[PDB]
Amino acid sequence: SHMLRPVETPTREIKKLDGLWAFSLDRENCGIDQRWWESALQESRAIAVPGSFNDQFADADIRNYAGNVWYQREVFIPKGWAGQRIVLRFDAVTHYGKVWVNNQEVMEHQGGYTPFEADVTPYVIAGKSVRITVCVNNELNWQTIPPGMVITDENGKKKQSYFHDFFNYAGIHRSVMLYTTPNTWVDDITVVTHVAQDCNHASVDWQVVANGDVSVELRDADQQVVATGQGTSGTLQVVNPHLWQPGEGYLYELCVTAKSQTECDIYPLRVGIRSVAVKGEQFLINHKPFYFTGFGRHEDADLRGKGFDNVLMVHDHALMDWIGANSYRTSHYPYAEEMLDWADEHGIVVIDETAAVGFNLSLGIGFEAGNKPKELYSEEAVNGETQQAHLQAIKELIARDKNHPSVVMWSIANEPDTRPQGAREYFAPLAEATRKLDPTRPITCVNVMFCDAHTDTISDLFDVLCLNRYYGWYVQSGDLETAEKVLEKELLAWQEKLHQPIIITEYGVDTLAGLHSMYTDMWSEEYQCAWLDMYHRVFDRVSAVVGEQVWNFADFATSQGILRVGGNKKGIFTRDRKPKSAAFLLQKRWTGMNFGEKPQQGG
Amino acid sequence: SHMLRPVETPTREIKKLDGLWAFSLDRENCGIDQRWWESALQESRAIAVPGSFNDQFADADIRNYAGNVWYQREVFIPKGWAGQRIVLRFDAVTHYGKVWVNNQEVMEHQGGYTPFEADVTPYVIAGKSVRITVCVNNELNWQTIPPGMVITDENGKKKQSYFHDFFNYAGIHRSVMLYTTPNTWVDDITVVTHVAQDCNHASVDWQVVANGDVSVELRDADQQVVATGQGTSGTLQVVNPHLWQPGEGYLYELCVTAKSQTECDIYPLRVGIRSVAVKGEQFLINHKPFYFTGFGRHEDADLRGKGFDNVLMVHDHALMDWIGANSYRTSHYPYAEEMLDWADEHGIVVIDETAAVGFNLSLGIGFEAGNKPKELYSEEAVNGETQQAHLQAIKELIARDKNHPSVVMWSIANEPDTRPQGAREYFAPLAEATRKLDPTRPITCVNVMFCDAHTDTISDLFDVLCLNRYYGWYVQSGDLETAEKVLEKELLAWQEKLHQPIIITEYGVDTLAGLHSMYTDMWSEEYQCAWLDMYHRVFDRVSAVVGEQVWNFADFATSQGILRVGGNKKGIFTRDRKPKSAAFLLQKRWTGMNFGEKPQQGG
Ligand SMILES: COc1cccc(NC(=S)N(CCO)Cc2cc3cc(C)c(C)cc3[nH]c2=O)c1
Ligand SMILES: COc1cccc(NC(=S)N(CCO)Cc2cc3cc(C)c(C)cc3[nH]c2=O)c1
Repeated sequence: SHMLRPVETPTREIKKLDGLWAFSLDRENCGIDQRWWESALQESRAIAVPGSFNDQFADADIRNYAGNVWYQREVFIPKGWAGQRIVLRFDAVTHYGKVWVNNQEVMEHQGGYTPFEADVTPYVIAGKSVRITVCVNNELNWQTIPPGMVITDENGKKKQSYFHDFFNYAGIHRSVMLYTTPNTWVDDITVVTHVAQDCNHASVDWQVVANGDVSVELRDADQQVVATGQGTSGTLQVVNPHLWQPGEGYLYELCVTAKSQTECDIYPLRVGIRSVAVKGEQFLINHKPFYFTGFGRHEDADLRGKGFDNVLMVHDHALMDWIGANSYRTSHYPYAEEMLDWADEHGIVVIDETAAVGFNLSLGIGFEAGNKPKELYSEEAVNGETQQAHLQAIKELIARDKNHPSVVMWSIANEPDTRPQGAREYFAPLAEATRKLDPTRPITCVNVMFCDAHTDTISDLFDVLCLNRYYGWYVQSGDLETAEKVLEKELLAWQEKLHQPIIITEYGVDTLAGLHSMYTDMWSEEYQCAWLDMYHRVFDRVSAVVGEQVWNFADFATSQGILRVGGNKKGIFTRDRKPKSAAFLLQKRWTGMNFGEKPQQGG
Repeated sequence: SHMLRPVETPTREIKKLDGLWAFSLDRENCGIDQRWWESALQESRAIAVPGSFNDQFADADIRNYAGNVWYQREVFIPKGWAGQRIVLRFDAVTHYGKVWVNNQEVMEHQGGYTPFEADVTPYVIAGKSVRITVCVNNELNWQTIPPGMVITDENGKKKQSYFHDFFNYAGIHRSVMLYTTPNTWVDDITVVTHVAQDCNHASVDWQVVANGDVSVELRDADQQVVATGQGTSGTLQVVNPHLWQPGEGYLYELCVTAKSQTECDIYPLRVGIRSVAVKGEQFLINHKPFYFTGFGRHEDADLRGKGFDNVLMVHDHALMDWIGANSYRTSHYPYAEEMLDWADEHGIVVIDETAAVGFNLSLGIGFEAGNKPKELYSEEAVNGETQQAHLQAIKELIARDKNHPSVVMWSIANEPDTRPQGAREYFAPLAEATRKLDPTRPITCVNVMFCDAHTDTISDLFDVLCLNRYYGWYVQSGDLETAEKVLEKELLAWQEKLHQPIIITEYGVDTLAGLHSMYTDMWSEEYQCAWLDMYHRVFDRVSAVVGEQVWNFADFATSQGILRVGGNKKGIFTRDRKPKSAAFLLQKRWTGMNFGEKPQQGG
């Protein structure tokens, strides 16, 4: 369906993020049968929203729980909301939600990183209290967007396994809200900026609408009406403009009016005049040779999970700004939109990514019981549904982020195994369909190191080359000397194979803060520094390398294992954001360069 | 004025603690000259509210700033608020804050820890958008609670100095909000709960109204009307009751209605039926001797400073519940009211404390010779004005917290130097005023160890003896054998001197997580364990000891010096809430006792 980011004019919100809700586990899965949502959850306790449920209670049994949990809370609908449109919206519900307003089932959602909403006017009465009950599921299976497998034990209980690193946080991770609309209402919008050698340029509106006529007006930074359009379906305004750029990120505001003889609906959609596409081995934003810096990130932090948080947000960006990141990627799931609004506002370049992670079964590291399906693409394991579920996941992200100028690229998935058979048959359609959803931006699929330049059957189908590489770490462990060869050899081997522009979307080594070594070896701070030094030395000797993003901005939490010391320790910063000695090395390189500019194959 | 906590009944909030606001320093002190409230702030970066401002940007220069800062933000008055009393309320602005609505100054408050609100209807238009500038100031002086001394070097660069441990974090630490009432509205309520060997009793009630007749009903847990009342400023209700009790804190709800001829107002006040009194050396709750366990805590966490936060609150409360703590003291300043609602609901016992720490010029770190007034109680230093600003701090605190059944006593100050004559001159009238302000709870003043049983001049004026003791650590360093003899001799001296109940409100040692030692000496986890254990042996020998609150729940940021290794490490938990091994020691001692009940002098 249609997603529009709420803002506040002929519409206003009660955020329900007001944190404390009633909470409970349903270890018997008797909750739907016993119709829990008709009265107050019993045996509950306070929980905060937004945040993951897992770590709020310091309890392993809750942390590793799998199945359904219940959220409940009450809330007076504002008196002024008349006969108006009342709309309940969740920015995310991690993995799956079902919603009961008093007794009315109003909503259902699968996907954990994108919004869903419903018109609730008929079971609500403005000026009165209404119960809100949410049922939340955190289970993953094969047609799910990260896939996974729930093993039920003989003894009654579930237990989740899956194929990615990062830990399976679940819950209401983002803002909920009740919001208000006129019965005339904008409900969809799309916008495209074309650029021309940097002198002048044009933007297209298209806009689905609740019944009404659209006056479309584009405003200055200073609110001077410099673009006007008529029509409820389409326009193009060719004004000679001020562009969205990386150092600075200028933005226009396109108000959107939908009219009836009774009503009016007014919408400001921030807009960045920017063009994105690839030319040969170059990446082009406003027809310029960019160079990417920054990291893969996660939504992870002590206590809250992947739960959204303003302070955290403000601090991390301060940190990225300081250290010279111009860009980052939404590692392995759609992030809360606020990050993107900030990126636009601040001109930060974003490779936007779907939750399609862990399609891979070789990854890995198993001393344990094998199964585990034999064929990756099978009706058993990655199947028809799964391509369809996956398709739907790509719609939504694009539905949400097409209008965010900061997004210069889409990412279809991260590290799928492309050595098994259906791997090109699975990936070709979605690659086509992606561009049929948005042809304004290039599209990639992020590449695991064992589908290497001679074995990977999928890369031509995409526009840019996104590599995750560990050459001294998982292989050649500890050996910078031979690691540098393999890496360059393999970067050159990609350059000729595909003659595409190359970005390393993951390069990094586990490092324990405070571990220091005169022998400069694995897990030491010094080693991280030497290893990043080297990867760097090597992108300076390759023309096709136009992007660099460090494995992890900060240490995050993982599934429990032998290869993870209390989590992934590959952060430049610790989880509480204290900088490892490598923050200061990246500091120099990233602020020493010219903005958006590769070195002189040296410096 | 009158302070009631906003809730949603006829009443309605729009949170606006939506926390993205604009922000900047004022280094040359131009802000009030150039009427900054009049135009949108310039050179202004995004900051999260609520939060301390110091830590969100990873910048030492902002962190250590002294002077004025500005928060600015536009908002929408709900169209629905038509005939409405519209109030702008700030839960806290740390130290002083001045507020403009669009070139209309509406407020000013001095105090960093309690709310201030203004009726703003005539400066706002329902359904339009407003600009709100706050000027916040973080400086301390001899008349501020707490006190301090700004030092300006030869260059005019201000530098704050103060006499307490914890870091002077400042900013808007708690929510801001626009909220609604009718022009007939309850603006103050007061409840006193009485009880007699526990079978049934009454609640006196006093109710101040904005223009109306008042009526009153006591609704049950399951919402049934257990009693009724009429009259305005006076009533009393009798009941066969489930008392509010340390374990569980059962709550009735008192329902206040102010009626005009035209307009109507409704206010729910949670009521816990319980009595609190000292009887000799015992502290009685519902007529039963109670024994406190638990912490002095702070408002502190990474990134957000003293900024309030829901996930953090739910997590620390799971921790204290797990560990067996039945109480705490709002060390050092009034805490977020949310903290007290939680206490109310879960039956946590609280010692509520003003921000009056630092009265002492004798807790210096060493050897920066200068230079501080030589007479503590003098016109230069702690003078008639200070005593006024102190009395004010007491009033504001009690006005806020008087109906919180979780509050069982008021602490007026922490570790004042009571040796200098005039200490008694300064505190006697404060002791007196406080009792008059609330006659329903015991009163205390927390005692610093070098004011000892033979030198202290103030403790006879208060009801309960609360001692901060550090034998083995600041004095007799490392020597448990002799620390233990001195602790016991001193506690016995106090018992015989005053025959009051003794709560040790601070005892703890700095412990670096992960420093382990076979010698069981000073900064190791093993010492923290052995030291608390020695303290425990002595408490169980002394019959007037009626409570124990370990000094720190968690490590916290302090100002820099040679005694604080990046903060106070007397934490039981680290700042990121990881348990030190003393956590399991306390857990065993506190969950092993009978709930609320002093041990039998034995294991
Ligand atoms: C199931 O969730 C988990 C749990 C714990 C660890 C991981 N590891 C992950 S995601 N990575 C991918 C790094 O981008 C490390 C990894 C690299 C790797 C490289 C090669 C060349 C081979 C042959 C096998 C490999 N196996 C691996 O595990 C995943
Ligand atoms: C960062 O804020 C700062 C800065 C500088 C110093 C401190 N120190 C603090 S708060 N204390 C805590 C006292 O509860 C240690 C202390 C103990 C003490 C004991 C005796 C028996 C005597 C005679 C003198 C003493 N003086 C002290 O200072 C804190």
